[PDB]
Amino acid sequence: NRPNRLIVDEAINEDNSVVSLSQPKMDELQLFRGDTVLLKGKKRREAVCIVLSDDTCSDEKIRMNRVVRNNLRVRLGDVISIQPCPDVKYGKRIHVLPIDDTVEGITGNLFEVYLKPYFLEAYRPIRKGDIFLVRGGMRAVEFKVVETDPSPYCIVAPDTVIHCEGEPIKREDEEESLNEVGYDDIGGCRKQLAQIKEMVELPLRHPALFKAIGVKPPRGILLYGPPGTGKTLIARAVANETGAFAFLINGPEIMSKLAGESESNLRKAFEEAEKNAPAIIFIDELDAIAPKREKTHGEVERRIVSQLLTLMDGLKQRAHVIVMAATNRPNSIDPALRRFGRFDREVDIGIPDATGRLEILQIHTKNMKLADDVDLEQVANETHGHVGADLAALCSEAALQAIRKKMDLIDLEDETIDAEVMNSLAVTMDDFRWALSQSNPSALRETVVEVPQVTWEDIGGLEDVKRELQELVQYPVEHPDKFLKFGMTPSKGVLFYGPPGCGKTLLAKAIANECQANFISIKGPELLTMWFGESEANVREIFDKARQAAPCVLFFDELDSIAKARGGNIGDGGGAADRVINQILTEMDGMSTKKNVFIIGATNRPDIIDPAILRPGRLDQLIYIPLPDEKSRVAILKANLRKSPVAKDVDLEFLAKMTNGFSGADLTEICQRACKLAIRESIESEIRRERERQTNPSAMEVEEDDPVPEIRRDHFEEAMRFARRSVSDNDIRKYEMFAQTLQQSRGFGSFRFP
Amino acid sequence: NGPEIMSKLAGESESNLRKAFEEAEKNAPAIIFIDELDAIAPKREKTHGEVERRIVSQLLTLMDGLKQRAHVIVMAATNRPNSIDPALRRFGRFDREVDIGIPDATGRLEILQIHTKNMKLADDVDLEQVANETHGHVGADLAALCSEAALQAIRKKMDLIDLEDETIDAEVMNSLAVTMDDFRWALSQSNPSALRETVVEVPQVTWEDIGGLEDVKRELQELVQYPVEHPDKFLKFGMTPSKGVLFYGPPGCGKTLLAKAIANECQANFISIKGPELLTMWFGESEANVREIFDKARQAAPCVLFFDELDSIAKARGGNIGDGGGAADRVINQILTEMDGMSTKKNVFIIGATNRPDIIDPAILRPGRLDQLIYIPLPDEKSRVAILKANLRKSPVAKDVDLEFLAKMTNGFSGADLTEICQRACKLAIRESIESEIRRERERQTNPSAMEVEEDDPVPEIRRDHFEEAMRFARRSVSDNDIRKYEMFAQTLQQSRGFGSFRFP
Amino acid sequence: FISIKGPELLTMWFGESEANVREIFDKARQAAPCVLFFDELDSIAKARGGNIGDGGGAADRVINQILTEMDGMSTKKNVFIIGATNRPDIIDPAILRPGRLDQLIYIPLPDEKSRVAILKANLRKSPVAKDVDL
Amino acid sequence: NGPEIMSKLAGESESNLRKAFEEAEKNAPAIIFIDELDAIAPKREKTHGEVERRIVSQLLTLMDGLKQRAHVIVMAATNRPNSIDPALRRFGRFDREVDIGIPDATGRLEILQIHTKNMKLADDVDLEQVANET
Repeated sequence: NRPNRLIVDEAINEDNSVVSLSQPKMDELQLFRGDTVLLKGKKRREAVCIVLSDDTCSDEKIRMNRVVRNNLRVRLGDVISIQPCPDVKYGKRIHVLPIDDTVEGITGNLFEVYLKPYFLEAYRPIRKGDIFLVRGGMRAVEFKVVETDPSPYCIVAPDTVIHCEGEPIKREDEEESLNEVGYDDIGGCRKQLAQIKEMVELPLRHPALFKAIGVKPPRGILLYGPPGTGKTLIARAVANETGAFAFLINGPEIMSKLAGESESNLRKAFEEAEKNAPAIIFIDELDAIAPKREKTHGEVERRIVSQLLTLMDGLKQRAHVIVMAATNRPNSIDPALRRFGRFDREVDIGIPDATGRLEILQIHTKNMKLADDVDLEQVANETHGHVGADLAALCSEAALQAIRKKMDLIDLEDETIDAEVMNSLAVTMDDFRWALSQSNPSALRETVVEVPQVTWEDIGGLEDVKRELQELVQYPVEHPDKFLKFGMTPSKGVLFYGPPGCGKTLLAKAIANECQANFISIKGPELLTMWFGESEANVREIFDKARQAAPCVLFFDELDSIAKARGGNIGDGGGAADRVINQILTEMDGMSTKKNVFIIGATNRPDIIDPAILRPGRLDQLIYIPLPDEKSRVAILKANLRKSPVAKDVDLEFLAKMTNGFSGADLTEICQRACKLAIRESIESEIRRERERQTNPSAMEVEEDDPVPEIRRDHFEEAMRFARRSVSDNDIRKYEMFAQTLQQSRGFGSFRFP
Repeated sequence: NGPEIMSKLAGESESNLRKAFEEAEKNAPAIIFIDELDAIAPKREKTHGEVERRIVSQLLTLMDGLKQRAHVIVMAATNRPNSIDPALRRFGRFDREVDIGIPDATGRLEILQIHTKNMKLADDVDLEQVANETHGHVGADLAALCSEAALQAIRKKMDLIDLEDETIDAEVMNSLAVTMDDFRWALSQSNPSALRETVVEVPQVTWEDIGGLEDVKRELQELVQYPVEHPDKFLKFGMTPSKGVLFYGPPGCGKTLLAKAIANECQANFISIKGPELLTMWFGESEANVREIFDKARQAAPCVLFFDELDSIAKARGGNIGDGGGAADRVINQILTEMDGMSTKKNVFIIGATNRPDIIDPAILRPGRLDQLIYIPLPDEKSRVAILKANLRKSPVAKDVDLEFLAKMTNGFSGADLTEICQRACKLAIRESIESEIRRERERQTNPSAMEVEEDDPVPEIRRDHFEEAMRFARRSVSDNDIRKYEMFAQTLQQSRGFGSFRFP
Repeated sequence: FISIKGPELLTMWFGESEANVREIFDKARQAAPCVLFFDELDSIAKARGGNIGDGGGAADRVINQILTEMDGMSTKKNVFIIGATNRPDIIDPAILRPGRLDQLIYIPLPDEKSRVAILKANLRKSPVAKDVDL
Repeated sequence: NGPEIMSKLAGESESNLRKAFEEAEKNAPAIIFIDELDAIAPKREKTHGEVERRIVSQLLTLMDGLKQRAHVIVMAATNRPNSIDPALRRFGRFDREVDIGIPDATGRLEILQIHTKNMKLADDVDLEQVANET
């Protein structure tokens, strides 16, 4: 709300040299003409030059040369703050050096070329780091600042010598700085960027308060996640968005030198980060410098580990230094670094979801000349198991395909037509469809943690189940004051039981959606793989994973599978207990309802389940999920068929009226068979037409009466011919009697108080 | 500092040690502290190399040579004692030990008071509710939690003024405070460090949380209280004091409560070992952890060491039919070995608890071992009244409701059942309160009433019709064939004591 | 086409080496489109009795890894899996579920034309007479 | 050549690597070929010593630093991918793979034609029967 906080707008003149004003401001201000001016924007990036040729357009705005969109700033919506400061001294000469272009063709002097006539009445009032493309020719060619006789921004006088020693420099060498990567090159990690910014911006940006407050800052931050998820760029981004100076370290480089070079290098990094402050250090591949003490064979290894422990313990100086570092798992580094005063904060970066993949694709494809029929959102949904680097690869392959696909033969004839032909090249959806099949992703076995889309209307009945689940999961995330004011303790899990294919995973996903909560799934083969392998210590990792990501629904499907692998209930003589469910017990007894983790289990044989887990302070509730009734079948059929081209004559009300005792899985089967038939007929018609035409000596024929555009009723009728049930009525009777037993256990008449 | 000693060349390290011991001899009487001694001297095995074993030997030498009447004491810090070379744990070397351990709620309250004395709190902060809501936290975790609460309070509102660089920041900080909602947000955003550590403390459970079982109380008192307070009697009559007992009976009748209560009356520590811990030693062939449990109890005596679900390994392998193997197993055999190797001078009392007394190895019910058996039955009237009150003494209840009659119509109910009743009634009350709140504030949003302040708070209590709707779902978990089984496992052993009257001449 | 035979599965069973399934599936990934054929899929179920056998139910460490691997690949990469058995009654029913094999085709004993064509295919490398009529 | 890099003293080896990468930067656009890379860099476990892990780290460094728009490609040869340190199989390092595999009968016929073109064969040699018998 400061007086001179005004918006930035377009430019009217070509070069960066003349600045504008807004005269309604200078009454309270002291804006005069001269040499320099203090102008304030983002990241302390500035371009100080002459000012005051304005009043062409309306007030409460600051007009700024075109190049100042990435000079001094990033985009529009910023604000320019205004304070002159004239009367600067005179040094002999300053800032003369181009970078990319005029290296082409003739060399000359690179100041005597075309930049000759600019200084007239404007004898070089400018600042460092200034970049504006200018020429006496096309008026668009780079120019950079290198030399500093005095470093502050100075003034020029004639009869001087300059320094253009160095042949210009290009794009890659200064690319990270030129990119000035900010929080726009980073996709798929919005939450965790929020967390990091919250951690750091106060200690790094407002440090004098952080002094006057007394609270202690972070010492060590550890970033987790698989390879290819943008962790270095994060560090650069935070450093540049905070003004802070960054020092970057690389593990295998520290370990590629002699035992004395390595430790010197560490010490010097920590030193340089103490001198320049407030700083940031980044360590990549820390599992290289410091793995599990066991694996360490040698004496230089353990010794540089000890050096790093020492150097971490000695950062207590009120010196505004933060050390960030990157690994894959936390069980991959020596555990002595994970200690109060050392790396005590952690962030999991994880695999993206479809919105994140869409962000990454938008970020990459902004210099590609796409084509009109590309729905990158269909792609982002067709990229399961991909991390960001995998999508960079996929874009690359699509584009290079589009190139070699047609213009190979012209590409061969060496000439300059290549240039215009590239200026006429595009990328199609068939390119992405070919690349996407030619890909081998990297995180198909990683654990997926996300919010699901499944909603209550993909289900149609089971209304009291819905209400129950809501009382159990929704009310304590939203209304905990009630649970205090009545002093009640909230349940932490439940067990679903009933027959197969009646929709137990859908309900868990739906109640996770309503609370916008993460969902994790553990399946039967995972439990049997821990049994067969005597590896039941992986349960603890599952529960820790859910801890980080709370609030979460942690779902255990096929919980009765180890009991079936060893007979059923007769089986051995061993009773019900086993090593994997015993660890699940141990872990549920060791977590609090303060952290909001809800556990659902699911079974189809409730009679062979260890009864210890159905005890108080454990699952302790039982809900029956039956075979669907009419409305449920109608809604299930619609949910199945809401992506195929269907007719209108067909009525699913009657299909539901004649499908009683059918599991949803069956109805799904019906739909798949009907579409199977439609496909077969369409393909046959296409074959046999185009042939019958090839035979015909009709030199001309364009009449495509597209045979099959839909799915008609006789498809469905032929399908129902193969209709099948998978759930008998002796089974229904078994579940009904496992419900009524436990409903008679609740045998009490009416109880009226006196 | 260990890692500093190990971050130098093989000759710098030993010089450094020698010079410390020297400087502490010159200035006297002194004290040396060694932090992270597992770094300089771990288990001889792990040591791979020749500078390692060599600085270990240097430290052994330097300890043996402190005999000078020179007033030097060496203190040092580890996590476990099995983490250092055992040759340092020797007469003349490190021969005294202290366990510092995890705090309890009074300690956490002390730590919170100590930290928060320069924070500008706010009036509605009961740090004692916090200290009770911080299970598994050590002191550094509470420093962290305070920090997070305060920095939250800061960024919560004054971020936008914090941004406009000027000196108003200073006065605004001079006007900043911390609320209980800050601690409530931080406390949920915490991941504590000692949730798997063994808890050793005195419990609050007292005899009135229980209502009946008076002869059980008297018995337990004769067994635990009298020798802690009246050992002169036990000498003057030359009698030997029992060292343990076994509780048996049905589930949910209160066997852990009595053990906690008799630990309270003697103001003695309590330790609990549960069924999944024993099954984890079985499955894992790791039964050498029993010795650590018993040592733990040794340090902390006088103590009640409680073994729950002692019959669990016998059930995992069938019941009594099961295999052809008899009753013995590797984990209970180590418990035997350890009970036979401790004295009644150190005051450690062992209680076990089971619900299937028929499948328990009979070796452990022999003299010089548990050797007593007490029955814990289903509760009678007064017991149910007291159990209901103990359950409901934290919720806002009505006065019209009478729990006398609830107890009069609940016969054959385990305390666990009655607990279920109470939880369901509060469940219903909560549901109605939330619905009313929703639907009012909506019906008002619809109404074009630009002004309305009348909050007739709908549900402030727990009334009888809640309880009645709950009792509709009342359920028992203990049949009468089971009651008959326990009754016949009591009368058998009461007939074994079959003797008429025996009058001396 | 790739073929995996019965002694290979029994060699992973006897040897507790069932982590070689993943290499098979990766091999098929590189070479797609491919038919990956599993012959004698019921062999571990016969080595341990038939259906009476032990008290253990139908599950085993090698077919469980085959399940894990089929649930982790996409139809975008065009890998089709065929199995073959002669005792369909002792096969773990988890693998005949949706998103898995889930179709069953009967292959019977050959009829007339089938035998004629089979005889000719057998004899199309030997010097035969003309008088003989197949 | 791997075994040659490992047949020298710890300082000759790393100099040699650096000089190869240098010479391939000077002359460009170039190609480097590394044969028997399982010799320079096997599974981190098998590595016993300190010159071993150190030349592995040197090669990782030298791969990460090829970003110069310098038109250098590094090709290398192994038997299996589980035979090299997995840190080389990473974005920016060796990220593309090709399986060369065993030939089929058309390929064997090609190889035989390629070899036998300076042999003075005889009229009754059907190398295609051979290619099917190999």
